[PDB]
Amino acid sequence: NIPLEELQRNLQFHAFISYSGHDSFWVKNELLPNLEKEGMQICLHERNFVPGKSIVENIITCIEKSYKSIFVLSPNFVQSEWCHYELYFAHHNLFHEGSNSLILILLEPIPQYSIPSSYHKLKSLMARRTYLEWPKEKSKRGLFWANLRAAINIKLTEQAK
Repeated sequence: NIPLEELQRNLQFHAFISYSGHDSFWVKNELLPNLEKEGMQICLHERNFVPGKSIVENIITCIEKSYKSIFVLSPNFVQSEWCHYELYFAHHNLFHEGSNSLILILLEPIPQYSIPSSYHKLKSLMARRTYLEWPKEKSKRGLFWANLRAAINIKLTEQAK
């Protein structure tokens, strides 16, 4: 995968994984090992956190030090994790709509009723319909992982003009 060294900037991780503690068993047993077991460096604001910093600072710090950002979407993420971003993306611009920067993983479908109308950047991001979906068919996995590593190692888009 991407050789963090040979990269322009001095990034410390291939990706930052943002999830909800509720989805912990899957991240810890499915996502992380199928990613780390293959040489990648992931930041978890929990493991790679820093004492004496706000929650937002730890997050905004991992986004910066890692090539890509992965969001494990689910009702629990929307429920207990998305505010931080909706609030941030409000007075800041970091993840465009269509770029390569953000990877959205749809771990569990999210009913339209659990999405506070106030969550604009979330509905938007979702609108573009580009998230990877955790397959129900065990058979369709591996295809997910492939698309996932592909998503991480794909090259970032430029700044155009």
